[PDB]
Order: sequence, then structure tokens, then C-alpha cells
Amino acid sequence: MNIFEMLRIDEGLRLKIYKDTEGYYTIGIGHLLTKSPSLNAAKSELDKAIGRNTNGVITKDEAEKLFNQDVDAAVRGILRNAKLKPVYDSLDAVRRAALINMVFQMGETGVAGFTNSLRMLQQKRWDEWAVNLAKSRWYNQTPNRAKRVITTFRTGTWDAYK
Repeated sequence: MNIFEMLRIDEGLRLKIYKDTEGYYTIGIGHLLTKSPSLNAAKSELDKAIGRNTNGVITKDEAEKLFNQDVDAAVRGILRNAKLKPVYDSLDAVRRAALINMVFQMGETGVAGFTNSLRMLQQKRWDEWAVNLAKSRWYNQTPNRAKRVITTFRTGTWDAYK
């Protein structure tokens, strides 16, 4: 299983624009179009992204291209972040994907805020770090997923996912 598989499972695959949980415009595999409401606002952005007039519908292939870019980009946000980079480096491979998953869902900034979390993590703490996480808005708005992610982190295994 890998990062790509991981998130594909968590974000699903939609070929036509749609509203997320927070009610945002999205398409593909978790690709956020606009923190706005103008459905046109959103087609424009889709247009800019693919580079074609899409009328709000794209291809699998295209959804996958957004995706790669999206996963890559998270990977670098982490490596550029001063607080995240090193956490990332200290972890094994599964746990890292988990990290990458988080960031994808909430941005380097969002993530790098777990100031506390931050090192328990690095301390090779979990458990305690985990409970902290269950006490967050994040967890409370998408528990299923949050759990699968927290589980993966704690355990350094893909159990939650199969």
C-alpha cells in the first residue's frame, strides 16, 4: 500500500465538481478548487488547472495528474518546513505517509500547529500523541478518516487500511 493508495481510499474519486464536508468546491481525488461558493469561481479554477475549458468535468487521467502534483507538493511542503522536515526524517516509512496524509488534508501550516503533538511525535510517544489528536476539530469533523490516520501513525502499520 502506499501514499497514493492511502489517500485515494480516503478522498475517493469524483470526475465532476463537488462540495466537500466544509461545503467547498472540489473535484477528482481531494483536489480543492475554491474556498468560495461561485460555482463559476470553481469552473474557472478547474479551467486554469487543466488548461482547458472543462465545463466542470474531467478525465480520470486528469484527475490523476492533479493528484500527483498534489502529492508531490505536499512532500515538499514538508521538506521545506522547519518544524516538519525533521519530524518527517525521524520516522519510518509508513508513519511518514501518515504525515503526508495529514498535510494533504490540512496544509503544512495546519499541521505544523500541533506544536505539542509535534514532538511527542518525535519523542516516539504516540498513544499520548494520539489522544491529543482525537481532541481536535479535525478528528471531530472526519472521525472515520482521522482514526485511520491516527491508527497508522501510532502503529507504523497499514492495518487501518485493509
